[PDB]
Amino acid sequence: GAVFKLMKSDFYEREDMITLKDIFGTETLKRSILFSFQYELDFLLRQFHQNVENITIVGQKGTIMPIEARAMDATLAVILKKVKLIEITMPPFASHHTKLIINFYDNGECKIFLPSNNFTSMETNLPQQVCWCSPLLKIGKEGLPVPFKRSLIEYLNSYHLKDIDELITKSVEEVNFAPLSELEFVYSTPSKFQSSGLLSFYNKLEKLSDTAKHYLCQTSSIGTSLSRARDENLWTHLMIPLFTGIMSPPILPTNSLINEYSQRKIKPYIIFPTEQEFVTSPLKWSSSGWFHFQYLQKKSYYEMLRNKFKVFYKQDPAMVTRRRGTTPANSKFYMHCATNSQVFKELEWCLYTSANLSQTAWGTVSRKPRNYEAGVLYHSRRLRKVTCRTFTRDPTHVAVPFTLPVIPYDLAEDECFCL
Repeated sequence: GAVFKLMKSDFYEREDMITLKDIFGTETLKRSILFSFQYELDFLLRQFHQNVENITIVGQKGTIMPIEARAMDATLAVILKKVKLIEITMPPFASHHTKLIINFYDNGECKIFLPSNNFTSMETNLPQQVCWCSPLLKIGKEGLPVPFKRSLIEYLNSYHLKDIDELITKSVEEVNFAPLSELEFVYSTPSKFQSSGLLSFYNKLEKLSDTAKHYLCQTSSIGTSLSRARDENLWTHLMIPLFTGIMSPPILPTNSLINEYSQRKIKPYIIFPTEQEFVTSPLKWSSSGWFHFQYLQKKSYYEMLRNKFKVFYKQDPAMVTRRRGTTPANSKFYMHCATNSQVFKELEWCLYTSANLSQTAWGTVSRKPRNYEAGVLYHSRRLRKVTCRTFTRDPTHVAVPFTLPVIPYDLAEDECFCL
């Protein structure tokens, strides 16, 4: 089946888990198609076996670091010749944020990964990272259309590039996606012709169709207010109101929402590292550069989230491993759990994605995303409940690198880490 793994780090695992070497190092690998936000080529290319025939790399212009002559050697020179580069030029303040790997093997087998790390050394090793691994797929004719496959193809088409159409999309077409018939592929694209992001994910949740209602986000970037005049958070003021039916598409005052949350027993959660969690990380502030929440200029927005919604959660310090401590994770997850401690072990749905909690990644009801983003959605009604566990205790549908349970910020002491 599909499986979530925790990425091994050179620092945290000194002498299940995955590495880039287990993904790219296998002698039966014929071809990889890579999508990422940054590529350190001498680090990535060292991961591959000498048997590989083609490496196709889709990335944003300026984010593909060439190897300097002084770093070249005999091995890399050979592998470098097998790289085909597809460079996307993006508008300002937009990102090719998707991370995706499509491998093709000798037998005609295909495997897909969503890693949470970009292909650089520091990113692979410092913050915690995960990797979603698809089941094994086979080149073969297919019968029934598989939603995951179909949304993957829309996503590729939305780049509108000849090289993607010919070099990637046609090879993906040949793959039978039946082993993935339960899952959905959810994405953002800046393409104006293809809907995507929040609006599309909302419609898809509506279509897939008393209790306490838990909506948890784990994200390495928290965007600023949706409006300049008022304090409006994407999770608490737009996403959660939409998913619960508090608002329909044709934004409420804060006080109305707080009351609606009491009354409907909606419990919002954002997992984001405190200031103090770096103290108890084994590389201390080494992983902190990846955690973006810039709230000092608009302090009331933060206060609102921290004190009125009480939205912030942190790791359970008593459950983390010694070797990883409270090192925060650069994965992104969005999940919903209905109850009526054990919260989040059985889910209504869970999205694992490259998308951060920002308007540029998601869009809004009326704005389109600016980024490319991709992820995989597990929905109860598509399977009977989605099962989830924490890697800190290490067979469930999902595994997450934060503790379960997560613990509310202590309002007397904890502050979101502010870079």
